[PDB]
Amino acid sequence: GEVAQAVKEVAKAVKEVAWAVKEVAQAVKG
Amino acid sequence: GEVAQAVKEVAKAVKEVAWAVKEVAQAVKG
Amino acid sequence: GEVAQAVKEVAKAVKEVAWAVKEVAQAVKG
Amino acid sequence: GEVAQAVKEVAKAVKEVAWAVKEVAQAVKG
Amino acid sequence: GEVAQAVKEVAKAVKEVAWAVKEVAQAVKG
Amino acid sequence: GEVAQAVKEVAKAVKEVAWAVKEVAQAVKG
Repeated sequence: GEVAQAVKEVAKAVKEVAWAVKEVAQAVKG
Repeated sequence: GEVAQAVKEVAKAVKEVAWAVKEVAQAVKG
Repeated sequence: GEVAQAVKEVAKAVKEVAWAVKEVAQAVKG
Repeated sequence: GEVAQAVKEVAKAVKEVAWAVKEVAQAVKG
Repeated sequence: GEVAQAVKEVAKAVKEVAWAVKEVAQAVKG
Repeated sequence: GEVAQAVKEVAKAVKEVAWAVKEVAQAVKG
């Protein structure tokens, strides 16, 4: 359980990277 | 099982990063 | 415990990637 | 075994990110 | 212990990605 | 052991991402 919860924290952080990359794409378009 | 399922959630989030990066490439080309 | 703590260190490093990507977006906009 | 196989799926997804970043580099150069 | 040490190697590699992204930001600004 | 070896494969792939990001920085400079 404790290991699985820490791994889920990694998944959440990776999703934050994906959103930041989408921000870059929008800045390039603009 | 519980840990393996959480690791698979990380793999899915990483694929979302890959798609966001492809969106940057398309914005550069456009 | 020790494995979970190492995984949390990965999560923190991933958040640092997200902030660096945000800096790229601001540089492109500027 | 099952945890190791899930971790290998993460490794493959990370390689797909690397290729997408290479596409950005080619788009910038072009 | 062996698994925790390998996870710490991932954290170090992620920090190397963060620095490479900062180099992109500097190149854009320059 | 088997889990640790799979985690080391992830670290190697993350380093490949860092190198690809450096390629982007060089393309921007050029």
